[PDB]
Amino acid sequence: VVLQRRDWENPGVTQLNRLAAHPPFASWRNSEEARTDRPSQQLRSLNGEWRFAWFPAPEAVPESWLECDLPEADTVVVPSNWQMHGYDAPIYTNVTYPITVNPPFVPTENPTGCYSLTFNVDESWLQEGQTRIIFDGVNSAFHLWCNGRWVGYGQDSRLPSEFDLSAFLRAGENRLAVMVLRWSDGSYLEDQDMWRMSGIFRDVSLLHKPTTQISDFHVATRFNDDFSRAVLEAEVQMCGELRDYLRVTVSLWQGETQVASGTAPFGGEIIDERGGYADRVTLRLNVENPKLWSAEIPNLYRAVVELHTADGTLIEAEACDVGFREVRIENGLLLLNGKPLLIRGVNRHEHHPLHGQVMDEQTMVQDILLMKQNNFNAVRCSHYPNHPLWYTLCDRYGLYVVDEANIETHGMVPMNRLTDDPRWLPAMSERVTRMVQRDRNHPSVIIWSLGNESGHGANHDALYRWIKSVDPSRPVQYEGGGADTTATDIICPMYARVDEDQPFPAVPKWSIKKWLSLPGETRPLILCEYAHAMGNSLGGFAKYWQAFRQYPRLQGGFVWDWVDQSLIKYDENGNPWSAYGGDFGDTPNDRQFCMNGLVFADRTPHPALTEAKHQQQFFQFRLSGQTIEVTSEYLFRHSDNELLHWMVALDGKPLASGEVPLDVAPQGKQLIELPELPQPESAGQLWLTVRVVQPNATAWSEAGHISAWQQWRLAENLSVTLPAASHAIPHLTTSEMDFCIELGNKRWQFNRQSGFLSQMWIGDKKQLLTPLRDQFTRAPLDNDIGVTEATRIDPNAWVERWKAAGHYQAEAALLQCTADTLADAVLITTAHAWQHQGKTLFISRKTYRIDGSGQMAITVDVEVASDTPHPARIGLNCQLAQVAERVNWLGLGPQENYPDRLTAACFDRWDLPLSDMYTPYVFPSENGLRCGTRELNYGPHQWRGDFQFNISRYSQQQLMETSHRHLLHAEEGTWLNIDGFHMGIGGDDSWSPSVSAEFQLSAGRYHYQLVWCQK
Amino acid sequence: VVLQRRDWENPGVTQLNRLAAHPPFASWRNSEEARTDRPSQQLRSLNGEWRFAWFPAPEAVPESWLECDLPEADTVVVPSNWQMHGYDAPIYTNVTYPITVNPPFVPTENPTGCYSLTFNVDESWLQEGQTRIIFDGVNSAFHLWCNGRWVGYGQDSRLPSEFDLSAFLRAGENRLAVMVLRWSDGSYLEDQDMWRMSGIFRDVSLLHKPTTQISDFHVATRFNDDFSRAVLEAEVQMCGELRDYLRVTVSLWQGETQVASGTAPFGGEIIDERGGYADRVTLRLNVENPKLWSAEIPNLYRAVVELHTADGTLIEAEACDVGFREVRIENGLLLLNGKPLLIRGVNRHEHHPLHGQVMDEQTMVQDILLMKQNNFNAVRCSHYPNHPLWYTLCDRYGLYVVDEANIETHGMVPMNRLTDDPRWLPAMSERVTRMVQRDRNHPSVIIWSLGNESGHGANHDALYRWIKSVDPSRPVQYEGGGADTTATDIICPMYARVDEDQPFPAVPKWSIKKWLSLPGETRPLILCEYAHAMGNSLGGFAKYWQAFRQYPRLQGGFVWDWVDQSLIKYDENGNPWSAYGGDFGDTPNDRQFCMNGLVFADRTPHPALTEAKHQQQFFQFRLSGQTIEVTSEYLFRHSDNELLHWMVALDGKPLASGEVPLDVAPQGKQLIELPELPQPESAGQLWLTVRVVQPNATAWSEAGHISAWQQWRLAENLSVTLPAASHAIPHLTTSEMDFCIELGNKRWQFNRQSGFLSQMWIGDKKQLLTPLRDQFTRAPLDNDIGVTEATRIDPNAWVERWKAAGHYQAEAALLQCTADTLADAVLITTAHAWQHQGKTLFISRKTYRIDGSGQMAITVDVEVASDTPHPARIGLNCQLAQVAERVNWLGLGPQENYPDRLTAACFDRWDLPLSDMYTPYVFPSENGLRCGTRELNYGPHQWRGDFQFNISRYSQQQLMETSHRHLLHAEEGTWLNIDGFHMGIGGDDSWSPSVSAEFQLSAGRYHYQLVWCQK
Ligand SMILES: [Mg+2]
Ligand SMILES: [Mg+2]
Ligand SMILES: [Mg+2]
Ligand SMILES: [Mg+2]
Ligand SMILES: [Mg+2]
Ligand SMILES: [Mg+2]
Ligand code: NA
Ligand code: NA
Ligand code: NA
Ligand code: NA
Ligand code: NA
Ligand code: NA
Ligand code: NA
Ligand code: NA
Repeated sequence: VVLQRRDWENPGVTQLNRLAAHPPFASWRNSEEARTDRPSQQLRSLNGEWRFAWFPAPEAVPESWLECDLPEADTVVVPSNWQMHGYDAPIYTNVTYPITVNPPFVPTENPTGCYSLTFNVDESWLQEGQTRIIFDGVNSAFHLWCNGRWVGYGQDSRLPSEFDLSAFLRAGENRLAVMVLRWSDGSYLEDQDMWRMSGIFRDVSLLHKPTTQISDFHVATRFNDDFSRAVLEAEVQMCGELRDYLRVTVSLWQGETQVASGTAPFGGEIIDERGGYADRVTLRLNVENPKLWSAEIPNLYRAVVELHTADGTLIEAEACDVGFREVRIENGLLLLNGKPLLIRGVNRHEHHPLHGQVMDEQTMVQDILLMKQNNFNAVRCSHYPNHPLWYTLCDRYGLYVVDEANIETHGMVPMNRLTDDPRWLPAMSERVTRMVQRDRNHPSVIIWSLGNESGHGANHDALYRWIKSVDPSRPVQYEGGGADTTATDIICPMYARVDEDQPFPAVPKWSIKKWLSLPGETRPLILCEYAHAMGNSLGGFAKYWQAFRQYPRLQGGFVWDWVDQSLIKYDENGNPWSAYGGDFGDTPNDRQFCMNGLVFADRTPHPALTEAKHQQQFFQFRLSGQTIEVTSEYLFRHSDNELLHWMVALDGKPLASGEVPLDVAPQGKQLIELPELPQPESAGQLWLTVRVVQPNATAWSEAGHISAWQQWRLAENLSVTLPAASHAIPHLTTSEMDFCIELGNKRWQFNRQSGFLSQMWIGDKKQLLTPLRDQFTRAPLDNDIGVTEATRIDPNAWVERWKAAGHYQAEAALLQCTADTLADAVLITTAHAWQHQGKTLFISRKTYRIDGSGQMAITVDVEVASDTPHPARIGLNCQLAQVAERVNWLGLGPQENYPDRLTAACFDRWDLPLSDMYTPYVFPSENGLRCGTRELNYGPHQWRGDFQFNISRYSQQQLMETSHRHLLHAEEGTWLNIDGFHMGIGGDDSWSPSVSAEFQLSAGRYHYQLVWCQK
Repeated sequence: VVLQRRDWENPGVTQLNRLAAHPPFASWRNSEEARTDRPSQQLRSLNGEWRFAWFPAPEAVPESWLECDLPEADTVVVPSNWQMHGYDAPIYTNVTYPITVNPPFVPTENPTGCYSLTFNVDESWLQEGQTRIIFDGVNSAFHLWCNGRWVGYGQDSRLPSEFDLSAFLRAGENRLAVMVLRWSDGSYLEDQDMWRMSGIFRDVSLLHKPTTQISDFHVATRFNDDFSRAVLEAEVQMCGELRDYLRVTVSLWQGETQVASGTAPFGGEIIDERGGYADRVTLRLNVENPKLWSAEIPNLYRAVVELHTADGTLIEAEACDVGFREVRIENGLLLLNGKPLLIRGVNRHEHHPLHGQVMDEQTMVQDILLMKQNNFNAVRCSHYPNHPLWYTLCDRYGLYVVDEANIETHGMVPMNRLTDDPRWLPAMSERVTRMVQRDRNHPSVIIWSLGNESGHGANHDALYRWIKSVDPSRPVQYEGGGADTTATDIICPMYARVDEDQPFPAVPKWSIKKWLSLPGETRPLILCEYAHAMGNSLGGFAKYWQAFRQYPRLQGGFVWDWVDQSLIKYDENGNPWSAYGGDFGDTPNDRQFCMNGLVFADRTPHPALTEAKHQQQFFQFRLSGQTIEVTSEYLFRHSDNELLHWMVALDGKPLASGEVPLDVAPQGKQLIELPELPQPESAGQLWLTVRVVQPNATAWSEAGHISAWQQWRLAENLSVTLPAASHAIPHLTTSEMDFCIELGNKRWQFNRQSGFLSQMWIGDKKQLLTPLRDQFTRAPLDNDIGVTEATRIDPNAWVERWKAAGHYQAEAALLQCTADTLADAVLITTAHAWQHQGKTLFISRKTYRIDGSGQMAITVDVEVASDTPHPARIGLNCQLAQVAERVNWLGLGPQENYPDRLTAACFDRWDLPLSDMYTPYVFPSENGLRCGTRELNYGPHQWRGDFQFNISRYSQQQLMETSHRHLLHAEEGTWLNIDGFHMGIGGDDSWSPSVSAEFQLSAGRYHYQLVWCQK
């Protein structure tokens, strides 16, 4: 029957004998345990070692397994993904389905995981009531047997499947057998851009309920106009025998204090001509001056639902955290408790580099802490309902949640092929309705989502309306089919740009500013995905936030995404390394596209996280003369844990500082008058830095946490006083092959055939391993590469334009190399043409001026052919002989910053170990640049000017040629790139060019100057 | 597998291996055949004799039956309901489910019909392409086998279930085996108020399609503002291998004239980021000055869809009738082709008294013709999709159709228990979606309905939105949950009254006039059910029509209902009689509530049909002096088949008549000035009668068809001239027991103990069989009875009020009986009191004046206690000794008419056989009354006055005591009821008092007078 019916190839069968969905239950038999959320004896964990055997297909599974353990089976931790134990490979594919697209059919070779457990059940559980098993997550479909008897079947990898075991269990020893199929008709609705894994990957539990039981309960909170009064409504449903003595009590608690209570017999109001629900009751509780829930202040109450007899005997209790909040859209604005939200959101997948898609409390809390510490207030469950603990943590720590149905059919052609088909409506409906039934009592959930990337079909409209009917308290959003369809309350595009239209046929991505004002359009716009953080990315992040702050109806977005989906693999010595698509023999695959995180898989931040934190700041600053105006972007809280530190420094040297407590009302302003500062004697630029510091620890941060910063240039005194003329004069020695400049112990050698500074000597010590040469290219970033392949070139990608133009292949041709003696200096003049196939790409004209002080002044003037693709950089590079421990610079830092991602960086004197000047992106690229640098110190060297630089033990060539960071090897000496100019990194998306025009090197002619000396 | 899975007790399983729903297909392989709608060689009927065996449960079916005919099986006609063949009892229950309410479970005793067929298949059908079987209707669930091999399973009794037999069939002889279950989880959605039957009750057919095929096609018609231009859009879908040489042509035909044609290869427009549908194409055809479809003028075009190769080789053709019409709601009005409809509708069940629920073309045509002849323009498919031919006939004859999903869960408590439950969303969705997929191309379908009497649940909202999304061309309506929910475009209440509110909790039925203007309400209102035509009913029909005409947003309604659901049974003599609920041993049952029709089951009209025809007239009339103003209520057609006949008569005697051609524009007026009419010499009332006559036959009516009529009183000349005094003088003979009056061969006898005229003689011949006595009661009508039972009294019902007050048991007490001699007459004076348990209900005071002419003038003055329930009638009753062939009267006729149902009746001289003065309602009651009667003649008797009367061979007692018409026996002589006053019959509904105040006998004191003589 089981093998014959092939229920995993039938979208009309999504379950057999599965119990109804409901909010989290524990069946407390003690009301106080329910109130305080203590463990329940009635809810037992089956998270232990199970027996496991892997089979190539369900047809290969022996019947004996239903009754007896297989001798060949292993013992494995559950929950787990069986790919993480090496039974087969995880597959990373983005859009293209991992299986042949032939719905509802799956491959005959269908990896089958056979799980079994021998466990004890006490007779007390079987003498009365109902024992159910709960599988919180099984990927992707499964049949269940208990003591050799078939119980049921379930689909949807991301919601709990529950089965009544009461008639299957015996007192003492029992055996569960779970046959998990990797592929099913459900897989067609599970095409999310993530590792394709399988197994029992969320908690398994047994729950005992009385025969007369709470089967469901819904909590709603409605408010008056100023939120000074609330009514809590709790609808409670029961199963079992109705009796006149049965009662439901709902009590509301603020910590230790009961603030309200209501008791009633069963029997709801008259619904229609046939009467009402005899098995339901609604309790209504008045609450005066409720403490309101928000991400700013996650005030929670506890609702306890008691099923009991009239004479006071408890039957069972259930409970939930209640957050008093109202979500509504009014006049085109998403409002929370009457105030317009600004969503500082991020998309978060459930990913662990060791455990795959198994989530633990520690990792969840780590993520939430890091999110809040980085000024995020919102998370999107991309793209499925999460582990149930996630919502409880968001309730308590305070994050806004978009809860999203496990529906993605991205690889279909067209994308709505299944979602417009009524035969797939039953399957889709269950993914939506069962999510709502599970999660509707969580205050952190403020918006429902119908899924992701599934086009727009009639099934979406139907389910949109279903949600609106059953839960009017939350807007519904859905991006598919152009982001502004009839199935969405919120214009929720993915990767729509700030100012630039992308007018794709049928599904255009308008500029977000333009989108709001399209004829007839009135809805708020919140990007469901934006700022694709793949590798060295988040270029132009500030452009979004400027727009969000300027336009009331631009209410923010969710960054894509939180965490790199890299997996751990081990070399021959047991050393771990980060792996991406293809590293497991998985093919076809989408390589490094699984890594789009603000943090690495181990939760180490990428540099881009600081840019996010800064732009998402909750305090805004203006400077007018002596006054600092601080504006609060908080909606609800006063600044009762905030003090402003200010500091004035002259080229990094502190001259004055102080602190002022912040006392700013939500949306309010505070004016801070700086004391009159002394004018410094020496020349240079004065810089003001302010930082907002939280003196007191919170649930989510340590004492001294910095939440905001800003800088301004103050007075500048230009250096006019001439350097005292040195007595020494350098001498020029000329040969046919070289110009040699000597200043006592110092030598500079210019090769006359190449025209470059080929060597520098400090006595007998060589300073260079490679000549100082112009560089116009960078080891391409993920954004430069996009979706290009060796198999299939994308001619539009920056890297392919640079390659085709011969930028990487261009050879320098010497046009001019001359040497002149001045009164106190030697002047070397050079000109080079970079050419490819007879076409001149760049001309570099340089002067090197070496004077008696031993300083080499380099002037560089570059022409770039207007018809060549704009170059990645305009700079110099060399391999220095020296390897020094520290890098010291006066410029923007401390972290990596690029021209379109430098707002978070502060101008100061920074000092880091060399290793910190390299960013270990899993896929190597140009990295570690610091911009706006006026002075750089490394070993014996000092460079001064106004430049961008990176410094590391890796050449651009090696970074370009190496696909994985763990394969990089430190080269001899140190590679230095000093750029007059560097192209933006972009990141609006990572599959088309996204570097904004103002950050492309299009000026045609470029000038920079450097001074190189020994310090 | 089949027995173990129990798919019929699982709402998650509505089918197995069933093909997608689609519009009617025939797979023509010739384009001209498709165009002319001739039979297709590729569509074969399996409507022949099948083998049938009945079993008590599916478990009792022998395995051998899959392979071999059961010798004990019978050869039966298919389509059929097996109850109609006597294999088990049909069940009539209204609301209460015929099975224990325990979803999704059905009784273990589940009647099972085993159908089988040995049939031949042509070799050519199997050599190429696809052979499918189509079951148009199987009640209620079935498994299918072919040549012993299991094919599939299907639910939903009212839509076709189709299965691919290509892999199952052999050339030559094949055997189908169909196991049909009476009860399934589907039964929970099929609780319509009708006989509960089962079997293969609609067509079975085989369809051959090519491998490369048209799998679906949708036709839409859009118009400019004045409907002078149209675009026909045809979306065509294919299945099979796509080839670049494939083409679709859509040609549109107006009769023999091709109007437009378009050809394209496959490949739709880009839909989303993944492209478009490669397997679809949309053709757009321009149509100048299209002939528009309406019920008034059902103009049709033919659309032919050809799948072919580029070189011109036809693969296959499909086709449909196209009606160019637009249905929209604008400014609160339902518009067809820009004009506001007035729905003259009726609910029609599919019912045949011999064949049960099997429909045939002849009966359908008979129904449509009778509907249109009686001024109906609309039909509601209560409460399920109809036999596919129904829509074709409505397309061609011109009726507006409400197509309704097969969803009714009336007996649930509360009514929305299933429809609000997401577990039942899949089963409900299929009932809606598969209906739309089948019927969306029919122009006659103007409104979609979500089902009937299933409360209002979130599933309704989802499916409402689904329809609105897939088909914006038709409004969606649904009555459940109060008739004005978010799941309806039209306020569509059932049995809402005209002026009287019925403020039921949660689901009030407001006055329809009041409902329209409720705060915020803007929608049109069309009653989905009104004017419950159960038995002697349709009292107050005129009140609805007056309101419909006065209020723009009251756009009519659908009468409940077309045809009595009586069934034919046979008594000992083999004689057929009409049976209702309970007559098959079915229990519980709802007795005569299955009979609510305007026509008897054999399509003979009830008297109420004429009231409907008259009120639904399309011409309105006013009289002013000599001028008749005729107003047309047609929206589209001119009166191009109409003339007006007028007639003026003095008390039934013709004086003048004439004919005038009608030339009225739609919504226009025509003024007709009557010629100078000669003044009548003799006394009496002149009456003007006009009739609209259709001189020419149509598709739906005969030459001479009368479509409308109206009457007015003109001049009246009151009789002032004294009758010449007769020389004869009556003599009074007085005894202790009697007063006797003699006048020649005539005698009148008044019993002095009873106080009534006990006998009259013409010579020696007795005239009376019972004395002439007052009567205050009637044999109760269905409307008087309502839902009352002997086991459960409804004290509110009229009959129970009359019974409780002792009206039926009240005995006449003589207060006074005196005789006096006048100058030329004898005067008998009587007074009676009717009393029950010491309470005086009625007092009757009479004078009988017998003069020399042999005339007896009776004056009656009645007092009715203000605190007794108002009596059903105030009149006289006697059993006449004579039985005469004819009844002749001057008054309202010719048909039965009552005070609240007499607008259709005309004043004239009528002459009918006695049998026509009895209405054979299947449930006997007071019947055959004629109102406004000034003269009545029967045998030697004449009664003059202003009275209502009925006359028949049945006493009120027998009518009241006899449950079925076939059990009535003509009594000796003739029963005459002559009423001064008679209570209305009501009928707004038939479960609560529905007689309007103005038709209740509440005046307290009543006067009437009669003259009894011998003409
Ligand atoms: Mg399935
Ligand atoms: Mg995707
Ligand atoms: Mg800044
Ligand atoms: Mg079923
Ligand atoms: Mg009903
Ligand atoms: Mg009239
Ligand atoms: Na904004
Ligand atoms: Na990705
Ligand atoms: Na503060
Ligand atoms: Na690389
Ligand atoms: Na009207
Ligand atoms: Na009925
Ligand atoms: Na005419
Ligand atoms: Na009767």
